Amino acid sequence: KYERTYTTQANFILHGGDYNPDQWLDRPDILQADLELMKLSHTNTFTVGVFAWSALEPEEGVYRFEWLDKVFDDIYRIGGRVILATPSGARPAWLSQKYPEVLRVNAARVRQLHGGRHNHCFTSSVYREKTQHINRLLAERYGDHPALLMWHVSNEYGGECHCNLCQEAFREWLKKKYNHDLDALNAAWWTSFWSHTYTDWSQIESPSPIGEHTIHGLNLDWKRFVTDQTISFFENEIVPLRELTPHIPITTNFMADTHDLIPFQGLDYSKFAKHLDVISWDAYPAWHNDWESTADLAMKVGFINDLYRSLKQQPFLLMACTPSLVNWHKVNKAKRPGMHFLSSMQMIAHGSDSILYFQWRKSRGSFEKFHGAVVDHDNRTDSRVFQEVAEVGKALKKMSGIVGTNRPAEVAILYDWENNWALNDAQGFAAETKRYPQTLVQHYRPFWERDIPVDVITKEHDFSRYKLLIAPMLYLVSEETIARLKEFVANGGTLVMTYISGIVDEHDLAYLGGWHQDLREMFGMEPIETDTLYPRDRNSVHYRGRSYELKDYATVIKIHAATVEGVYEDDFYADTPAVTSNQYGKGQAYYIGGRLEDQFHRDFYQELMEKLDLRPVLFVKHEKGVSVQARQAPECDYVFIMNFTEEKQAVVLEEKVKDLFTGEEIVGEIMLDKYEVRVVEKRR
Amino acid sequence: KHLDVISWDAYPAWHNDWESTADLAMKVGFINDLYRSLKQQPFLLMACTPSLVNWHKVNKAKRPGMHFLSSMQMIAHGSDSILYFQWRKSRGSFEKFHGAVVDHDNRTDSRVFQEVAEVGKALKKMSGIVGTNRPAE
Amino acid sequence: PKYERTYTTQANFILHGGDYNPDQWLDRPDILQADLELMKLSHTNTFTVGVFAWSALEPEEGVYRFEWLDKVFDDIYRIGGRVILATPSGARPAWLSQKYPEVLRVNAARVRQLHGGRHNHCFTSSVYREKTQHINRLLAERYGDHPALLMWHVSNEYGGECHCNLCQEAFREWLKKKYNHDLDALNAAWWTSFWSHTYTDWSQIESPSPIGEHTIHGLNLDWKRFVTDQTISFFENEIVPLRELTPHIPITTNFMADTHDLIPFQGLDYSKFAKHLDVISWDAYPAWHNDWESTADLAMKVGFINDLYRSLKQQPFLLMACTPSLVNWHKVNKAKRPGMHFLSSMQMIAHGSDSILYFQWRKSRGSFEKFHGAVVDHDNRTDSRVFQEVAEVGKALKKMSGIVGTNRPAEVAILYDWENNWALNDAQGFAAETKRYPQTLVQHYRPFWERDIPVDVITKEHDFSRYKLLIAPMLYLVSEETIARLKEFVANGGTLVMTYISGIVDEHDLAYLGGWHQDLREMFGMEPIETDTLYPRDRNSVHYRGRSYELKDYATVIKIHAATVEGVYEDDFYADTPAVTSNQYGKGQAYYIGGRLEDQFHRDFYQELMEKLDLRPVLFVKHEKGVSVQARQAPECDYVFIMNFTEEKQAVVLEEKVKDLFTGEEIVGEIMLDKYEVRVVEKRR
Ligand SMILES: [Zn+2]
Ligand SMILES: [Zn+2]
Repeated sequence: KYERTYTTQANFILHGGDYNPDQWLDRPDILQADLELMKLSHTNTFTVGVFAWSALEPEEGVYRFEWLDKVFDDIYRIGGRVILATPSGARPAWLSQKYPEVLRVNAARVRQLHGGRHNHCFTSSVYREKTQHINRLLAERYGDHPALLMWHVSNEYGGECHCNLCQEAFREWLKKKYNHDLDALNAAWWTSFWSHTYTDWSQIESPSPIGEHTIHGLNLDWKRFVTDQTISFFENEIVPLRELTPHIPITTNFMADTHDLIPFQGLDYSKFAKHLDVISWDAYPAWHNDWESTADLAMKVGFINDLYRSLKQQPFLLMACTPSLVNWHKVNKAKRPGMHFLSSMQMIAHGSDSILYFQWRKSRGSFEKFHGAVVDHDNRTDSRVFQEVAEVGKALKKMSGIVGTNRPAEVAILYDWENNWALNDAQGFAAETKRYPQTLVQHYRPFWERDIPVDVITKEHDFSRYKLLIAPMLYLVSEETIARLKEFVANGGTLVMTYISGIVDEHDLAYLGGWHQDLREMFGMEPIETDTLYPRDRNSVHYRGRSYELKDYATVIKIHAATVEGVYEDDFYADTPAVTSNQYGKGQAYYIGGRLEDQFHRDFYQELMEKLDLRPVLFVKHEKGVSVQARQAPECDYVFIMNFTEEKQAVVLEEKVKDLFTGEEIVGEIMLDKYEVRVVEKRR
Repeated sequence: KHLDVISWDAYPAWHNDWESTADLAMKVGFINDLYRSLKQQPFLLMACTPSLVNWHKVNKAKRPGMHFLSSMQMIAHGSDSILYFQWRKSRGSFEKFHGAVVDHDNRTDSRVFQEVAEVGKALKKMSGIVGTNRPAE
Repeated sequence: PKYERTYTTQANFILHGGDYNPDQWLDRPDILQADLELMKLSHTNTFTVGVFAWSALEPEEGVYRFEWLDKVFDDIYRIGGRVILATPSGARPAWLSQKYPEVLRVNAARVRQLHGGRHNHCFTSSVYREKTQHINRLLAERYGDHPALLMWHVSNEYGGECHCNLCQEAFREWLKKKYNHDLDALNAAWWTSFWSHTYTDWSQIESPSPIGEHTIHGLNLDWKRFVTDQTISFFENEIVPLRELTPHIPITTNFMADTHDLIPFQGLDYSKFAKHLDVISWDAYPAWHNDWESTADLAMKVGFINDLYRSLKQQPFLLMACTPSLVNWHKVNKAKRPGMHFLSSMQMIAHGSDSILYFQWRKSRGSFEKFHGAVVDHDNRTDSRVFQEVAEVGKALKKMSGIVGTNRPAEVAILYDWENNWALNDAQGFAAETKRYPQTLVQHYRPFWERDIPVDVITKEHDFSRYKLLIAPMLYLVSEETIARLKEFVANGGTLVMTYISGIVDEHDLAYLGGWHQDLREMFGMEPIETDTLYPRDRNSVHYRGRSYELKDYATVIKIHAATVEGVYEDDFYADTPAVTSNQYGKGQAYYIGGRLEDQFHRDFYQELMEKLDLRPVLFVKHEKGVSVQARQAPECDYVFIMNFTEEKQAVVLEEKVKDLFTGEEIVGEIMLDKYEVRVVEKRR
């Protein structure tokens, strides 16, 4: 057990990031300086060619690979490695001008002009041909270069196209999904409503603000198609990569939504993950903002990490972050001294085998010229950003034992992108209080405050290995998923569900005749009414001797065999069941009918931590704001003690451990400065 | 002037947090007094929800007793009908969560159904009100 | 040449009147006859005619109706009035749009507009440039030698842009000229290597768009430059027959302030347009009596804009439009209180205007601006408090002919740059809502306005040498040439003040590399190494002159060389590090302010400079805050305006004995000012 599983051939933590010398070809002095600064900053891995298509192919069929040949050799000579990217992220101007079909058509059916990035038509045969060919040339030339470590396919896949080519592709997709049965499609989408019944496949179109946007089934299936065809585009990209370089691992960088650090909503990453070799993503938390504590934000980062790592049974790769500040936030505030080191260590602690940045060197002009990078316009090593990057680099060098290490969890939180889509599109409840990913984080809080390892999983992930499965607001759920949940509980698993779960099937079709028999058996109860509240509306639930504030949502509950653990205290359903528990088979099922304050989640899950013996990898006594995360090797535990507060923090090491950096045995109480991290080692 | 009878659909945001129930009730009365006065006759409530709607910012359902209250108010201001959208909740698409007499669970046990029954039971005793007007000074 | 008068027109009096639209009342002889009578009673003598009269002049193509305008000319002339004749390109007739669709605009999203509104023509269209020049020539032929003609009013409030195919190719030609047909130089200037945007043919380049390219700053900046240049080109085409047939009739076009907080108009580089005009004119509509600022604060903002537009040509300017009561297009259209109109009118004169002109003379009966303020309301009454206060202004103006042509030299200058405003606003960085570049300049303007010290708000085309003190806040974009000029300015004895987020970028929005420009580093004896952008709730403070001042929005980590540390931060990770510095360079001095501090810092900091450089008002008058004292200077005397921009009575002390301009009595000592009361005062030299 605890066997190491490696994502790449590297036996060291990758350090570096996006490199962009194709912007500096007129400046050989800068290019030479780059190599020296890479040594000084202790960076070793660099992602090259993300937006270099116009530099590789300035005219159609005219190729310039020489500058890239030199970059490969130079990086390798200083002991570095290259993550080679496919350039599909931004088409050259000559391509858009000559082949207009690569330009997107938005939902309002407006054809776009050339500009920006990440905005190609995902159906266009021309762009599929062009991207695959340039990928083939790259694979042919650099495929066996010793510096090549990894493929970085495209850049931040996202967006939709509604052109005629995509409409036809969408129609063929629908024909396959519904086995050419128009009756089945009409039944699934309930198109009898508002006389929307389709009588020919040619009538079906993608959703539009100037067309049809009132059919949930259509909206949901469209999002599914967008994901499938994006993946299709990706598969077309990697055809020569698989042929010519089967041994080189393939990834594409995932995102978080531009807001609240919730999972990217544009693409079903759970489906995407199965086509990748390793998971990678770009993190840009708004550190030092004035609407939440540093700890709250860190908790959100930990949540996303626990989601993206759990997509595979292996470490992930932080493909991008900023060493200081970004350019596109409302308030572009830079990391305070110590914060970069702290955030980097957190990334490692949650399972990253890399600390990669955007950028290496700041672009001199254009949109992201003020985005953070290792090297500022001043070209100085004197910068506090450069110095802390170097500090991270030196730390990472001493942490090669952590590479490949996993970190098993007994607690799982179930997240579903299709559920997120359906719930967001649903007409009902309250639009601004749905907050499905945020609600999951609320159930993630007590475990993060208790340093208990959590996996945030999706439905194709195995449930059997976990003692505790939490599935808040599973509004959309299939009979197959339900059956697997029933099996999970019956075999001894503990399941927690909440208000607005199992309302709808995979077609956003409402379950009829009360709630599904399985869920009713498992939970020993059933919901009969969802009460949506106004911002000033309040209620409370009395549970284990305490009344907890309720907001936004409440559920009227019909009890069968379940035990009533909590009751409402106000409104017309006062003194009726609010929290339930039910023994089912060898396991147990809990239902939380209302959205309650943080303290409820702390106390409720405290009971389960005790009942199920849920413990941290290494117990460290500390106040709130201090996070303790560990990765587990066969011979030892690597534990990160991270102070996400602006205060000194007294923590207590109950067991003797060794500082990974100094080798010093430490035990008992120690003081942590602001943003200070202690990385300790504990032999089994 | 081109219609035989006036009819309208009423969807007041009952139990909101920016005004009293009385204020909202007053506004409902104003609209009723307007649409009734378009002709010299009773009007018809063509649609209202026995519980909630689907398209409000906050879709809060009527509290116990409010539906009976609102229905009686409609009659009082000159409506010779209590008609709902919808009879039975559609299983899918845009208004699958719009209020109806029958929920997705098909139960007469529902408080929505029982109160609709209370209203209809009261309406059967009020046929004398049918056709009556209400002159104003 | 000392304090020599500079006349903008052949008028030896202050112009009073405004936009007159008799073409809306041609079916009303009674109204037109009543106009002249009320004009006399209101003491108005100058009227802008024909601004939107194209359809009245040419109802159908080739069918002209000049008779009504002939009579208006002779009628205004009869009562001793003058005519500011306007070219009608501001609103094309419906037949013109229908017959020549190429004059219609195409917006940024590439949508062709339909006919409607105003000011929305294609500024490239050869047809529209031709038609507009034709009708201008006809006007110049028929009215050029009429004695009532005073000045040309070309078009109306130039603004907006077009993205049609004609404009696209015009933009490409403009780019070829600017970059010497060197596609390499263009790509290098815009840094198009980023996101693989490198252009390989000129045909690939197009104007920015929300559905196209909007992420290339160099393109966005050069596009705005092109919009200005081609607007100017359109203007130059309009005035060809004007220069030819009427070479001695001065030409102007009315400038604007932008919709909110009275900042300079951002649609056009007025610093470039000004050079193509004989005299500067602009339209002022301050939201008087609003509930988010004091009357004094708003008046200060008005003073700033006035000082800016006046300094563009160093001669009196002309208030082309203001409302005698209220406007129609504000969120809250509140009318001026009694006294306020007289007060604001006097403030215009005090800051260099040789005219008080209104929009409009008589209210429109219908359409968009029927509830806009005017001298004559819909009731056609003279009992109106609006009409009577207009008459009060006119009565006062007739006694102020000596002020006509007079200037007001300043020792203090604040540097403003439109292209800097553009590039800074488009930049991805800092905080979008707290950039506030022109508002920041006003904050540095405040201590001098409170001390009645004359200030010129200049642009980089303006000479620097004549000033003792030049303030250049947030000069984010600056060229090598400008830096050199600032260097020489300080070296020769000038005192320069700059702030956070200056000299980051050159005229291509290209970041300077290798730390800060050596010239700036030598001048200031220091260098900025990091800009700290803050959230709304973030706070810091700077210790300076034995006192702490609050800091918001922005701070700057500073590396000291030769400079003297005069202020240090007190919080965060750069606590007890330099925040305010001073440095001697050549005969002069350079100050750097690394943080955005409260108003009281600016008061104290600039008080030091007022003492050190001996900066005094023209005539010192003792008063509390809210009283503004501004002066214009003649060879023989100073005309001093004492204005109460508060809603309470105000005690004021005149030191030197002085002559009241209206009632020629001499006054001295304490004087009591009522609410909104203005005292116009004369001090012989
Ligand atoms: Zn497409
Ligand atoms: Zn055009």
